Amino acid sequence: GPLGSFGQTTPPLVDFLKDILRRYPEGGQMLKELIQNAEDAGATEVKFLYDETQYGTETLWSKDMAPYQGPALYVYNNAVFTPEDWHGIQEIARSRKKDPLKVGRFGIGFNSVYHITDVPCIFSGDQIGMLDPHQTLFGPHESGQCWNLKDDSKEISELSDQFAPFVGIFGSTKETFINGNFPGTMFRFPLRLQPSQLSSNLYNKQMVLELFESFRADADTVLMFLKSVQDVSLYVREADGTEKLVFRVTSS
Repeated sequence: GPLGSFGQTTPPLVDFLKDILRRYPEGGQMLKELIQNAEDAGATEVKFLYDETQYGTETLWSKDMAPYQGPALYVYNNAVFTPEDWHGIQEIARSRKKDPLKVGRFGIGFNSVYHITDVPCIFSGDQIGMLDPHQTLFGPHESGQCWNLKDDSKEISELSDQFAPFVGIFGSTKETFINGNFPGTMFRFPLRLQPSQLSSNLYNKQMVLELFESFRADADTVLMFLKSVQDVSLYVREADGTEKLVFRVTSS
């Protein structure tokens, strides 16, 4: 809820994601999964950035969006989502009859991001989507919501605070939204502030840095196993806007 996080029924989708979080219990595995996904997409670089920026809460989709306006782990890669990537990532789980839920078309690995966030966001090409497996934020039957930068330009304009986190990073600017296209893929994972039904993990700077540290430890081994991704970098943006490179690793 956080008031919904105890003494209620768990919806099936949340229960399925809880199963995945048990099977993939480490933070360090989430970073590898996102790198593998970039490899599959044929990206050549991946960047991770912990951003302490707190955004405004005045022009949001709803008042319930306020908890997702604060510090976030972002991920960048230089590939662009296909229509099949978008259809897949929105399929958090499959019910192929009315069976247990199964992994959807985008694979198991993305779901590790629920360790850190309840509302992962994706911005690639002409589209932004937010996923909501708890099904509270958009509709009782909706597990996500997308906006097209062309078709929904006016809505995106009205919701200035909602979309502010998607400009000013990885080369995104106001011109990106005028033009209608971000030539890459950006993920934003707002860090959880209070427990949800999905997890009680509340990450802070220290804990994210400890993740960055464990990646550093295995970085050369990770790159040995990739053929498309040849550069991985980690950054921090501090709350006053100061930006620092933490680590870079390259491969041949």
